[PDB]
Amino acid sequence: MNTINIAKNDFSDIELAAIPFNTLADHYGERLAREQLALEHESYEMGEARFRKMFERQLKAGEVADNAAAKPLITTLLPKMIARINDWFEEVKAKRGKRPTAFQFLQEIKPEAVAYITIKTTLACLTSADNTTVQAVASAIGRAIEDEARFGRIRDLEAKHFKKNVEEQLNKRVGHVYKKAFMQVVEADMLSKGLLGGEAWSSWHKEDSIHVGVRCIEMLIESTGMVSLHRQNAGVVGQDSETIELAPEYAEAIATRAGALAGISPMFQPCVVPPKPWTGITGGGYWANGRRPLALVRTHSKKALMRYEDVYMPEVYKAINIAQNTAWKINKKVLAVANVITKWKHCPVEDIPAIEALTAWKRAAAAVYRKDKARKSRRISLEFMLEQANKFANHKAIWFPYNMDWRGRVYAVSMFNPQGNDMTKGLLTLAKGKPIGKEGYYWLKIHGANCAGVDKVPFPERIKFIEENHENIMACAKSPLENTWWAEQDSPFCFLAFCFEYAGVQHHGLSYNCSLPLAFDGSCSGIQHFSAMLRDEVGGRAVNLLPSETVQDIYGIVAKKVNEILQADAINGTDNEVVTVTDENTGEISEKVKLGTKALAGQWLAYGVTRSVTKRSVMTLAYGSKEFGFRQQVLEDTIQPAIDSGKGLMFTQPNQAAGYMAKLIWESVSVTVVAAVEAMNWLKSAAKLLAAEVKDKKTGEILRKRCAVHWVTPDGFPVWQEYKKPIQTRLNLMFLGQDSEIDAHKQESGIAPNFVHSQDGSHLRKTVVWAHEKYGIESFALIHDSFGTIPADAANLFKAVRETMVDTYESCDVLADFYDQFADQLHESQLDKMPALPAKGNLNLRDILESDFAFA
DNA sequence: AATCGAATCGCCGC
RNA sequence: UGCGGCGAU
DNA sequence: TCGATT
Ligand SMILES: O=P(O)(O)OP(=O)(O)OP(=O)(O)OC[C@H]1O[C@@H](n2cnc3c(-c4cccs4)ccnc32)[C@H](O)[C@@H]1O
Ligand SMILES: [Mg+2]
Repeated sequence: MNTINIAKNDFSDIELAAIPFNTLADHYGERLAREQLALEHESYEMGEARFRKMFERQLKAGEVADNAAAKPLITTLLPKMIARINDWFEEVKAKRGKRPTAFQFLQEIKPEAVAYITIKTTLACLTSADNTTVQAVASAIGRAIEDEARFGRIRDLEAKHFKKNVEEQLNKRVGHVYKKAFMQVVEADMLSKGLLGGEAWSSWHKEDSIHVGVRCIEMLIESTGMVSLHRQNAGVVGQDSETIELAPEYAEAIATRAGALAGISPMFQPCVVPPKPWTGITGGGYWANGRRPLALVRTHSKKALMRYEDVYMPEVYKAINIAQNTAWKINKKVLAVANVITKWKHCPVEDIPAIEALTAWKRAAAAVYRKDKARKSRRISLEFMLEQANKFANHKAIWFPYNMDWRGRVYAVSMFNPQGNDMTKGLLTLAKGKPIGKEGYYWLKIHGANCAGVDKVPFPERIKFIEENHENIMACAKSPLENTWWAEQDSPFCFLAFCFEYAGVQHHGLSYNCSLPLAFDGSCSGIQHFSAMLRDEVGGRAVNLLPSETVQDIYGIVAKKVNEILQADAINGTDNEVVTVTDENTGEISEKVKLGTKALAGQWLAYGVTRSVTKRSVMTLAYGSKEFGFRQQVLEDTIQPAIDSGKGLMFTQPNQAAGYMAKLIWESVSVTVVAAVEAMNWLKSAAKLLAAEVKDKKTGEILRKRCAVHWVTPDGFPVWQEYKKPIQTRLNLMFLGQDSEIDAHKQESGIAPNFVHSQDGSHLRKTVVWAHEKYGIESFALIHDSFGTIPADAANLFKAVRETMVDTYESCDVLADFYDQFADQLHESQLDKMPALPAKGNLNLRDILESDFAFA
């Protein structure tokens, strides 16, 4: 209940410690040392305040058991509670005579749930309610017990399949009362169908709700010493009451843990000196010896991190330190614009003045509810980014530490960082610029065209777009508030940043010093990498790996292929037929028309199929999506928005149209990018064979335990895949739910997306070192697929990102290297089942050097 | 037989 | 952890 | 749709 302040004797260490001060004062001076270490002192200070504010509000709301400081307390006490409730059940059954009142109520709820609801509600009542009476907390236990018994029978009983239809809207409800009002209208709806056996709940009375709680409190006192019984004015019939007090030893446990956790989570701020170079696993980035040291790899387990101690990966270490050394500064010009517009609009860009009815009304209401929370969540992120940009505005330069995820993608550590949204990217620019020159001016206009959404057109048409709109750009630069043209663009704040740089070149000529980050973003890198490994000519051209006519739109190509089979099916497709299907719950066979492919093609041609229908399906292919996943997508992306808007009259049966759409998209994407589909199948089959435990059926004994998946990337960064699952988990309807084996399903669902994400991270890192050593590039803007630098270095980074990818896949067969990692661990019975390596195609990688639109 | 499930990271909230 | 929402890729 | 889990 009362937590020590860490800052008084412990946060003072990081400012006074001589070794962190000296090692950083040696590099950059004593005065910057006191500023940087005070900034990190503030970083832990605001983080401590975040934990205390959350804990105080959780204490008031009764959600203290949901806080992480109470969690290890719950883990130890609660096995004792389930055994004590299970032992008392057998005691009463052995005893003759009438049962206690609480006995019949207790059996309706699962034994481990009885354990939970008592502890949390006793914690909730002892930390917030100000009433320590036994009677008041027993009724709170029993009322929450009657909740899980009455509405948990929907989840447990013959509605479990139907509960899978009501669970997500229950999860979308925020607050226990809102989750309650939804469960009441659900329960009445199901009773109208006889789904609960027609048995309506008889509400427990107030005397019954106390008896379940009283038996539950004293059963916690028998099992655990958490909670202690006291009597006041005993022997007086008018004033005899019993109170309940939380045990002091358990109070100090959560208080020490809450204090320990508060010093462990700091709010990461940018660095006013260049960040600490990484020499090992830990201690990089920020300079102080803090309570939470930065890890080079963000891992879930410490053991997965300590696997990185011995690996010699010098090129990985060099690339992270080069990215850290990139000097950034706040764009003051766009900050002046952003500081005034956000006062007037909740979102600066959202609203600019410019020239089944039962179910559809619920869906419209759910959109307004989702839009309302989306608005408040979007705004609070904006106010933090603006206050960070205002805080570091006056500094001549700021820096961002970098580390990596377990796949090797590199991320900035500060909460305000250049891998953020458009406004945050707009507020940030590089600090060390050079005179722009003719070539830099060319790429500055190309970057300006990309910010406007003119990325689908060749480079000369991008230049002509800028020069045609020359007067609009200078009008926006001179007065951004008077001309809202820049805000109507695809990347508005980043476009406004281009406008200021474009105006300065017009004012100061080609000698103008420009430090804007000019971003080159790969089109679809997962397919781009996959087509490079297996030499896919057709797939590579679709993702602009080949020098092409125009920019190749893979979404348009798939939509074009879809429209080919659509027109073929409208002529020679199947006719409609009548099929019989039954709901399992209703148990009644009904006859409905199954539309043939000729009718479904006519529906889709009437709607008009463009790249928008095929867009989301192509992106999710690298994440493992297939035909079934596309059906949900095209229903919610295209069919349902059409239906609500007055269109969708062609989609008489929307699920049959969506499934037909999903089949056509999958047939189109599989023949467009064949190496992508083939490679993710081969990786999935590999993780399949390793993640199985191989037992002979007769002996029932393992011949090969469950095996993780490990590969090393061309950079030299090792990566293991170690998806593990807990054995037991427990979930309540109105209350929050709270070694181990390998999750075989997660190993396959993740192997292909993580392998290709590990491939782009190496390519990003190898690009960074190649651009820094072969060319003179010192400033890098990196977002996974995006490569940014100053305009004077833009042409060289254009070459370096191509040169690294050609040099990588000409030197390494990463799939063959992947095979040599796991071939020894394969069981002998699994060897015949393994698919062979996919066949290499006729693609020449040297054409990537001549490809304009790969960008990567 | 019956059933189940169709990428990573960060912030905020419960 | 889980769930809700936001953002990045 | 589609094979793997349970
Ligand atoms: O609209 P078009 O311009 O015509 O076509 P696209 O340029 O291809 O798409 P767009 O919407 O404009 O945003 C593209 C820009 O944001 C990045 N980006 C946006 N969304 C994603 C996603 C997914 C979102 C939902 C499921 S997965 C996954 C990886 N990267 C993404 C892109 O990496 C690019 O940088
Ligand atoms: Mg776009």
